[PDB]
Amino acid sequence: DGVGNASGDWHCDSTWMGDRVVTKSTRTWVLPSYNNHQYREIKSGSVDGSNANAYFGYSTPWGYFDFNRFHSHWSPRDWQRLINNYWGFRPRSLRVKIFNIQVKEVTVQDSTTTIANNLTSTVQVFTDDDYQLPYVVGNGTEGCLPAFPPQVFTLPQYGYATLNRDNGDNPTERSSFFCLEYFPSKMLRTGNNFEFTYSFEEVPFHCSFAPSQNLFKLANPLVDQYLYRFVSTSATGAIQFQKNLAGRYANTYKNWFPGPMGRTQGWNTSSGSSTNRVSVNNFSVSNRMNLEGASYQVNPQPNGMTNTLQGSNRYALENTMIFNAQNATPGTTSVYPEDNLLLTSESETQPVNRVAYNTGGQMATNAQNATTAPTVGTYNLQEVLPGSVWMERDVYLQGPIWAKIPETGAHFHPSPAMGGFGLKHPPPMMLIKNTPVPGNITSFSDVPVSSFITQYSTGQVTVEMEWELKKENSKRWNPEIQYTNNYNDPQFVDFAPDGSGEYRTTRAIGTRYLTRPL
Amino acid sequence: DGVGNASGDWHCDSTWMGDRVVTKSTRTWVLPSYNNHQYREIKSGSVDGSNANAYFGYSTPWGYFDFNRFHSHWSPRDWQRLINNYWGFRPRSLRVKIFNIQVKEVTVQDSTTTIANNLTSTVQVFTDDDYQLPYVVGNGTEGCLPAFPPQVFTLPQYGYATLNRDNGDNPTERSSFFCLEYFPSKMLRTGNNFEFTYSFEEVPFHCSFAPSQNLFKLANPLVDQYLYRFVSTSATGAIQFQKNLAGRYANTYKNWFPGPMGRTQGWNTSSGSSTNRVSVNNFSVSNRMNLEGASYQVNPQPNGMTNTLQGSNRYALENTMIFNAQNATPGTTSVYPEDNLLLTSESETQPVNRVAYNTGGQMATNAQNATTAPTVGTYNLQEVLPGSVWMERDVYLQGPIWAKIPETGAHFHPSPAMGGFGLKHPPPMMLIKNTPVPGNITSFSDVPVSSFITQYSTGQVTVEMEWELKKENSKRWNPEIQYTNNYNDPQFVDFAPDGSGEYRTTRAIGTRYLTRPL
Amino acid sequence: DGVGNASGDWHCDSTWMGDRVVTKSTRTWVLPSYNNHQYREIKSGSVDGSNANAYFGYSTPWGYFDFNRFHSHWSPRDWQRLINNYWGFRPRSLRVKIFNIQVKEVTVQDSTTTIANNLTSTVQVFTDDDYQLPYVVGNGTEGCLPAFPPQVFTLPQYGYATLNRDNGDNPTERSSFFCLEYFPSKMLRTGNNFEFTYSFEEVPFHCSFAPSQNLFKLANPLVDQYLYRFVSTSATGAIQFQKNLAGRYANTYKNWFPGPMGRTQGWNTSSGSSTNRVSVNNFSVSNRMNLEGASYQVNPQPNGMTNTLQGSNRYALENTMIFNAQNATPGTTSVYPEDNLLLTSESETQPVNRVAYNTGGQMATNAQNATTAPTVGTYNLQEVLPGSVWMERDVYLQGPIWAKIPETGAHFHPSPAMGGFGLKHPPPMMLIKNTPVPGNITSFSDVPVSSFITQYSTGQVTVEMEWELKKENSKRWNPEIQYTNNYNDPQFVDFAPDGSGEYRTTRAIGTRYLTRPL
Repeated sequence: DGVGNASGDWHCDSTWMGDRVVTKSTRTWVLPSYNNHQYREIKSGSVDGSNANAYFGYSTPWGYFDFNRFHSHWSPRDWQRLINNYWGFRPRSLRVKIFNIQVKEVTVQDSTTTIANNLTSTVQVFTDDDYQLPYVVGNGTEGCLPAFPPQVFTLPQYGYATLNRDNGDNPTERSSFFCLEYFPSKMLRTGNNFEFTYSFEEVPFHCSFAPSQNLFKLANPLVDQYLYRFVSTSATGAIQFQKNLAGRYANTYKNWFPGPMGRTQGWNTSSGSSTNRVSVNNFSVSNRMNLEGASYQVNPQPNGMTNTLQGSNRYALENTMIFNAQNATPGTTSVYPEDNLLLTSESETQPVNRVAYNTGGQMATNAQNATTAPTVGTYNLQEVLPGSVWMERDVYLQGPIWAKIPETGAHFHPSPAMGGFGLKHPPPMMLIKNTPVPGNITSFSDVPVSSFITQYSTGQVTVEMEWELKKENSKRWNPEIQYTNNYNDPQFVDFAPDGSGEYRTTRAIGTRYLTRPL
Repeated sequence: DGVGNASGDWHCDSTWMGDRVVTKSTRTWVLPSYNNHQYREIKSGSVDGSNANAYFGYSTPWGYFDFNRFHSHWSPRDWQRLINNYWGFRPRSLRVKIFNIQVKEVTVQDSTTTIANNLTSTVQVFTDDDYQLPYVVGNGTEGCLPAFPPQVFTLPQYGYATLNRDNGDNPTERSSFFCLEYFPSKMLRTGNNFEFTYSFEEVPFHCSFAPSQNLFKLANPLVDQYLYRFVSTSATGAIQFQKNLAGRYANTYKNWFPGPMGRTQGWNTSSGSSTNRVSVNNFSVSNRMNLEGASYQVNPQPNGMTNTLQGSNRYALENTMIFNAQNATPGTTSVYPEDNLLLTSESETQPVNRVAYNTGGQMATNAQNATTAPTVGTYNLQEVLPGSVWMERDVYLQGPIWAKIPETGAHFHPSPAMGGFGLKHPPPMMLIKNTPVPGNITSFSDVPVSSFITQYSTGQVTVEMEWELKKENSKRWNPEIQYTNNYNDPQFVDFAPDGSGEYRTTRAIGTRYLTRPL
Repeated sequence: DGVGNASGDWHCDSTWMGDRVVTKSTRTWVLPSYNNHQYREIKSGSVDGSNANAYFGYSTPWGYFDFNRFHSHWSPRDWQRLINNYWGFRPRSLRVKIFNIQVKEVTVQDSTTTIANNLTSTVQVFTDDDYQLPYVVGNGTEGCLPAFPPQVFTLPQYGYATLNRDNGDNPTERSSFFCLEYFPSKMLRTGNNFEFTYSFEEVPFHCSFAPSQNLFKLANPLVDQYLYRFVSTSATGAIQFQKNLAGRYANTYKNWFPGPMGRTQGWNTSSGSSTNRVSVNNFSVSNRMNLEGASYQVNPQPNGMTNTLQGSNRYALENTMIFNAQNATPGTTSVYPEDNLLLTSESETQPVNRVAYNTGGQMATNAQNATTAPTVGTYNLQEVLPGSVWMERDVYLQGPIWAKIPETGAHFHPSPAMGGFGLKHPPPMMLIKNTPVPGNITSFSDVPVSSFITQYSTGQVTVEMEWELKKENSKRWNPEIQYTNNYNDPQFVDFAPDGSGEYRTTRAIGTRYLTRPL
């Protein structure tokens, strides 16, 4: 529209209206000119002695907007209002708007770097509505809209891995190259803006409640069962039985079973670090799955287990989501102690989910005879069974919202391991790049020009999300557990900027506070 | 309405009308004043050396109506008419009515206990329509409407277990107390009655047929497959093949597989008791699952297996439903032989379901080389796989009808292990209690009165259920197996009262008699 | 209506609908025949050496329904939902219903006490709509509807004090006798019920929030004031000034002042009991007001002060509401330690209200000269001043809801000291009594009969209250403090019945959790 007219306003807000809540976030972004306007074939061989690290892909000159983290939409107080009062929620719609674009020309001379705006430069933007591009958004990576509204952020560079040959850095006949310029995109000069809208598919509500009953103790503790159980064999081999008494939950017949489990090693946090094995390199003794001839770690394991047992300091670390308390630099290889990190605990699900670091149980391992005694053996892993129930991983304020279900034609219970909503058609990738501007070209050449004017753009982005809420409807008499701002002798305010302006966050806030009977 | 006017009639009947059958049952109940009108915190530590027996809960002064057993609705003859003629059935609706209430005042003086009616006393009744209370009805417990119509029964006392801490008798911050008086209930004096109606959710038909074909022998025995199989390696290592011939079912390619299995120990009934290991305590060598740090027995195991192999006397007792031939007293710890009990056999499902006490099969356990021979190892347990089929547990005349699916947000194939229909919203809990009547209180006190007049109530209850039937539609030429009243030299009539008036039942009647090809 | 027909149902519930919440409570009561149907002149002289204890009054044969406590209407969980999510609330309407009346005849013979119902006996009920009777309901006395729904309670006996002469037990010419039979009342036999409705007058919302700013630090800490202050006098007597700098809150000019205060003694709870004066009898050294020649203690003092200073263990006990953790017997004179009681803390109001046990400040006490130095003196009490602000006492789950404003024709800020809503026309007194039934009178006499049949009645009472809520509307970013069910190593569930059936309550729950800037 115009150089001296704003193409949009600043909208950050939450509006609660019954069973709906609309969140609005606006952030300032900055887009670098990645790769110098070129596509590059990126590849890697075996790194750290693991050929599962090998890949073949492409880095593109495009950047992308990632809105896949709860804190990009929810302030800590609104999150508290959500988890203390509702049984569940789910995304309904999304509206994105990119505006107030500013393209800057950078010029370095002799020890001098000036910056001036280029009023005629454009920025290109498109959304991948048909999912024709490798969707890299739901894999727990950096670059999402920052939690704290005033924080300015750089858009991450779009890249992808395709097929590599024999766990090496070579491509195969099936490796695919995708050209992002081969999509129709809108071009924006300083007065133009871009708007996009999207609606989520019917997805089940995330469960924001913990069970107030144990799965194996659902029977009335005052009445016996009209069922009998084999208890022994007489001195002559006659089978003997007894009635299952009231309250003896170790013996009652069960109708339902706990979800699938796969044993993972348990480690003690600090209080119990003296009981941990010393100097052990976890990779060699970790849970791994094989695929195409290589072994990959599979944290945080499939859903169905609890990583800790409420009241203990032992964690099944590979079944745990681990966040940094602060934003880290790219490529850091420092070894962090637990004092800098935020460990998540899924102990609220222990009345239903089995403990990840213990054996799942025991089964018969032979045929009993008058000469051979009955034998049992414990099992470390057990997959899904008919009539089994479990609770999915909880969502966190600083964790992912959705994940795209891989299109293969066959899947089971499409719920991403890192938590969130599994979607067949998630919010489309929104790509953006600075349109190239050639330097001073005087003569002709059939070779593509390589000399460009260095630029970078900036602007604002606003994301509006409507969420549907599930009202709590309990008849519990006594008070419930609530997430509360409880600190003893605070030296600073959590979820607030400190003296240096840095946003501080000392806790990973889950969703499970309210209870429900089974 | 009035003291001298009946508030309802006696309806016991079955009406067959095409693909529908309506059952009506009326019984006389008696409600004691449980706990003396108080709520009590009930708890237990480790019992019988098992901390899975520990619990923390509440016993309430309420009683409840349980209609969750087939014989509370079906006479033995109607059950026979059902299982000999239909392929399946399922619940459609339910109507309950409580009437002809009589409250009796009990007064004991010096070695004298008189009983008079209290015309002004009430009884309180409510149904938990929103499932806000711990549903204790579908866990195979006593207290259901008796099988024989003239039998008067006592309503069981409502109680529940909530969360306990570290497998002990202490509560946790999440333990929930539910006050039943915090629900709106109808109050009834002698002339009043209470009626309730409910409709079942679309649930799949229970299958009342046995397969007349084996899962691995579905191929035409007269034609070969156009498929070849690896049979060996030559003296030089060349792989060799052969065509899969007609009728050689051990070698045909299969399209479908048997359901999941988990080996359980097998024991011989009497005929073969001399081949059983002697003096063995089953608990230590039983199939158990771990949950929250404790091990629980999980009878009757998940669906997918047959507990016996038709033609043998060996049973996988932990995969078996065991009923008493008669009603037992509360808390009995006698050790019963198999002569007093009714063992159920699921052998009709053996053409499809794997045998619970045998190994499930064998798989490769290494990589074959010119130096290492191919090795295989048997597996005792195997969970669900794509393209697998199995048959659910059969229902019995003396067994449960439904079970409530635990609300967790994630489950697989919600079919209760004890058989029946898995429901998200089952018939609501119907609670009832005698309204308290204070004794002679003369002075004031801020402390709740503890002195009450002792009462108990009685009345009639009628339950009407509509069932939907699936007609048999077979082209089998020869006669089918039918359940029949066949006894040799009967000393009494089964399913009839004996000389002392006691109702006798010598057999557990299943549902699988008709056959169907796969 | 009828002997065998219930005249009402049981309604206990809470229904939240936007800015309104309707609470319903039903309880069972028992009414003794107080005084044996007679009015008695009750009086007392000086008790415990205090003639403020003298009184002259009347005890009547009537009982009354008291609904003036929050826990008679709010379950602990609904209270938590209220205080964690709203900024305020206020009563809108009330509906009361008394039904299912049962009159019992008591007859004691030789060491035998039988109880039978008297179907023709009545109970009398009336409400004092015009406030013509001494309103004894809002003075923190026992007898209200019990907190726990299943608890049966005795109605307290209605009595009142009128004028006594010279602090003695004699009446004056102005002492008034009120005959309750001189009001029209409804008579109820077993089939009848009584209903009453009432609407509250526009009353201001109770404030359920704590200030997140201090009253004396409202100025921007980054900007100075354009005001100067007198700081000293030169060596020649010239007055000198300085500008009030940014953030120096000790010197900024203020626009508002803290509410009124009246120093009360401070005492240390247990942690600091070694610093308390030993063996001191509080009455002689307590805060007292004189009236009609006698001195009365005036706990909990007028509004405007905080009784504790967050972070300390010292309490201004006379400015504190003290509840028992359990119901106590009538007339107990035991000396309780703080381990049995629930002390309330108003520290949330300290940013605005002055500390009750410290001096209020200091003022000039002379006229400065070249010979006399300026002198200041501290003041222990200070009443209301123009431009002063304070916060009223908080309400508790176990405290009073309203108080009747004394009709005198002149009052200031009608807010009861014990907290709650001050009303000119509060819910009317609801009186009830057992109609007298003469014994066997054979001959005539002009003297009123004294021989009566001993009876007592019982029934149910339901109270429905509509409350209006004030939605929280904050822009605070970081999480707020919330009331939470947090206990470490619980041996029992708080706000739940224990093993003996007794309802336990270990905490007084206030209303101030959310914050607001000033």
